Amino acid sequence: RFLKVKNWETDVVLTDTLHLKSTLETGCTEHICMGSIMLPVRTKDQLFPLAKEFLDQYYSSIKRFGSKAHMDRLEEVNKEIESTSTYQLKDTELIYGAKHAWRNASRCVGRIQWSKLQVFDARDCTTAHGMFNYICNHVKYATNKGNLRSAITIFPQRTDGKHDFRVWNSQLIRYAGYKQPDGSTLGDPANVQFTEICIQQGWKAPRGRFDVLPLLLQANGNDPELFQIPPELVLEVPIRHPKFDWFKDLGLKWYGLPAVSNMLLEIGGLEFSACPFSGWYMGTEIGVRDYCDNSRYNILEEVAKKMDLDMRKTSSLWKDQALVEINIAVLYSFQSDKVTIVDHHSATESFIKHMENEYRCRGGCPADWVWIVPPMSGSITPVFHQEMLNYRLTPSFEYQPDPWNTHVWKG
Amino acid sequence: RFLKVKNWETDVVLTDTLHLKSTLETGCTEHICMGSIMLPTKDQLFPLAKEFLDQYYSSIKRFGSKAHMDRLEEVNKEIESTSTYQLKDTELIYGAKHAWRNASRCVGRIQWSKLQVFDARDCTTAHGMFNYICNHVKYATNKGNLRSAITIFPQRTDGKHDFRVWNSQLIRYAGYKQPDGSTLGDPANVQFTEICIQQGWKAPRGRFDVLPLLLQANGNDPELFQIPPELVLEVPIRHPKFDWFKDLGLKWYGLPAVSNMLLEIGGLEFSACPFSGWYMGTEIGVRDYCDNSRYNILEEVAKKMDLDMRKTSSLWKDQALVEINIAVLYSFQSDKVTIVDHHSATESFIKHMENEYRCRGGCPADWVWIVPPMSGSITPVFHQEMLNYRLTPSFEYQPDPWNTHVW
Ligand code: HEM
Ligand code: HEM
Ligand SMILES: c1cncc(CCCNCCc2ccnc(-n3ccnc3)n2)c1
Ligand SMILES: c1cncc(CCCNCCc2ccnc(-n3ccnc3)n2)c1
Ligand SMILES: C[C@H](O)[C@H](O)[C@H]1CNc2nc(N)[nH]c(=O)c2N1
Ligand SMILES: C[C@H](O)[C@H](O)[C@H]1CNc2nc(N)[nH]c(=O)c2N1
Ligand SMILES: [Zn+2]
Repeated sequence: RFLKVKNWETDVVLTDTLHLKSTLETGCTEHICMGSIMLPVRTKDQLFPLAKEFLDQYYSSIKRFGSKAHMDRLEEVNKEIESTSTYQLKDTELIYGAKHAWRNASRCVGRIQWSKLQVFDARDCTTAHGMFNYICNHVKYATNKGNLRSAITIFPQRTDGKHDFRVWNSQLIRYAGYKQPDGSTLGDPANVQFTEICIQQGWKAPRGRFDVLPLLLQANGNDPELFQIPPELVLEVPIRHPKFDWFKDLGLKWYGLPAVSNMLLEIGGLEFSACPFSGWYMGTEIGVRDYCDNSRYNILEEVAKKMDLDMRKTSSLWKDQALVEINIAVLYSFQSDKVTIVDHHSATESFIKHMENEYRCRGGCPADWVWIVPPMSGSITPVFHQEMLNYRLTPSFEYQPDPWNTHVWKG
Repeated sequence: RFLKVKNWETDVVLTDTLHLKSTLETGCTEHICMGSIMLPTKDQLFPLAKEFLDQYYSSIKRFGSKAHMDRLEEVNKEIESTSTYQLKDTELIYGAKHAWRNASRCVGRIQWSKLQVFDARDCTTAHGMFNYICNHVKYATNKGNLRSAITIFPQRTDGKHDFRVWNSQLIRYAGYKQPDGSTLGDPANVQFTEICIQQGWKAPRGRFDVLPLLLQANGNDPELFQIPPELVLEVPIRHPKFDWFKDLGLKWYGLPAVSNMLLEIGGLEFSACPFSGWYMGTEIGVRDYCDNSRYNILEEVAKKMDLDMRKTSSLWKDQALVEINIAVLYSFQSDKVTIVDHHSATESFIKHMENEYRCRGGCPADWVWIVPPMSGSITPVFHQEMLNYRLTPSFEYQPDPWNTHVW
């Protein structure tokens, strides 16, 4: 079966054969589409086919499919599975695996960079302090004084599901959120529940608007422990505007390193529940969602007042007007401080090219339109006009429950 | 099987049961989602009629009544006899209002029950069609106080006698390809503008020429008619800040009227069913004006605002886009022509969703189309999970007439 997708701005039509290799399910059926839905222990029984499928891919990519090296490896893994009920990836397979999980992440607009990924192997890690050290080295490496480099650190895989390694933070670097008695919120409202856990676990919160959260790290299924990332490793950027000099007085800043720490990496049926990764920001992640979402810092009003916009009628488009200036401020500040950042035009144009390339060389590129299209100025970026097919390939990054809902506390 | 939708801005959860009535197919599978793809006999007929009549009678609280049973019989008899059947006016109105109600891509459905339905099933000729459309235009425009309407021409018989309006909208500007290589007017209409000429139109080769109507009746060859100018309400576009804006020469029309869709009610097919509402500002300002394959005016407006167009990172496209849309809304409001902004419209849709979940058990919605083409995440619908599925009665796409017409 072949499937065609069309760009309605250019008439470019592409054909997808890659989707045939999709094993996992979408959430959709023939009768219902769940394309806008946010969220729609393993036996030796099912593991070897998963291993084999992965190893077949890997050996295909290195042009050694069917080789003695390939056959010996399948044999080796098989034996290790029945002998030990799991198996260990080689370094080469781990690296390939991580790169491909990124490559397959249909919700990531940054995938043109997929092949340049620094993979840190932390599978020898045994304790939380061990985890802290690895994470520090990641932040410092990835930050690179503002010249950001993509990186992932991979802690040991799941065994019985009772010995999981987990980073409890959703991102390595994030600001604290504090619910006040008057019901208002100080800092980032998205982080209120997690900030509370930290305080309870002993964190002394400065109780400000931009407090870098501590790391809460769980190793080997034990209770998580707290660590403060050395401030000198946390690159931040004060936000100012190129024309509005009152903008700096809003007291806004953000961190330079966007690093996701709550996902699960699946490779060959192995489950890596602690696999923090980082790239660099598309400006709208900060300027639109982080600053302007009603349920985040929500600075649209304050910025609008200061701009002297007509805020009496929505049809003045005061919100839209302020939104643009804020996103200009973000891009300006980051570029001025020589911290890597990409605007949503540059990023989406690059993704289209990436995508077209992926159709030629690979037969497809799974992509989630709902997430690929930027949260402002959608139709004046080329991805809006691009039909996309969403499906799930492995290796992949998956969601997993927040560990505070699942953890069995030792005490 | 009982699905939940979450709003991630408000944490509100609604439960969807209505999807368990969906009959038609989505294009998606369990292996692959096609949510962003634009276009994914007597024995056939009676169950279709039955499903419809059942819901119609259920809606009027006479489910399983004698009237219900009788009608069911009567229609069954007619189909068995004539191979087709005819709707009672009451059914027709219901069907059309419900086609709208079920239109998953339409943000304006809170209005769904206030739809003027014009029964034009007695129409026989293209002139007759022209008369009905002018009447529709005048009624719906209403000197700028727009009112929703649909006019419904006779249903398909044997597909040889289809009524079709060839235009995609009752009111659109012409598009001409130049020796220059560039395009004058509306590029989306370049081809249609051609078939107008090839069939007889005397194009004034302007930038904003209201296209003629190309009406096909009873499967016959289609004919041209010029809508009376005084019935086409237009709005000159000015900005409440930039005096230079007027000098761009921009205007748009007030009446947004889709004419190329197929209305399906109880198995019957209405291939000519033009309908109209009123514009959401972004349809004109973002899409019509700023799409590359449309009027593509961003570069010009940017130059006029004197922005640094050297780097994409200055967000000059974004800055211009907002101003343009401010202008669009300003102009319509100034001339008292109904228009709604993306904020109010989406706010209203969220409300309509809450009502539809509460009074009907769901509301099919296509997030890809409901979220506006600008400022997406600062409208509430961005943060709203939506389930998409096809209920009937429905509006469906259908092939462009020139690719099907037996000349
Ligand atoms: C290098 C620059 C990168 C850019 C500009 C970029 C861009 C983005 C953006 C804008 C999102 C949407 C985030 C959201 O709205 O929640 C995203 C999501 C995602 N990215 Fe990237 N990305 C980059 C690097 C990476 C890397 C290095 C990885 C993994 C190795 C990755 C994997 C993912 C995944 C798995 C998601 C989905 C996360 C979720 O579902 O919550 N990206 N990316
Ligand atoms: C009265 C106020 C109305 C508003 C504000 C409104 C809004 C919209 C918008 C913004 C779209 C997207 C169109 C596009 O991007 O191409 C749309 C599409 C649509 N609307 Fe409405 N609409 C209104 C009235 C109506 C009426 C009266 C009907 C039918 C009786 C209707 C049925 C539809 C359908 C079927 C579509 C999808 C058209 C397509 O797929 O090309 N709408 N509407
Ligand atoms: C559900 C509901 N409401 C909100 C959410 C947030 C999803 C988080 N997506 C990841 C966002 C993020 C942050 C930092 N970096 C990156 N990142 C890094 C590389 N690629 C993406 N992504 C989920
Ligand atoms: C599929 C594939 N390639 C291109 C298209 C264009 C879709 C046009 N949709 C209708 C746009 C429109 C115009 C005027 N009025 C209205 N309208 C009126 C009431 N509701 C919507 N919609 C569809
Ligand atoms: C309900 C809807 O799917 C949800 O708000 C999505 C929409 N698109 C998104 N797109 C990105 N990039 N990130 C997001 O968090 C979301 N949220
Ligand atoms: C490929 C994609 O489906 C296409 O660009 C869609 C996106 N969303 C849309 N949304 C609306 N309201 N109207 C459109 O024409 C489109 N086009
Ligand atoms: Zn789908």
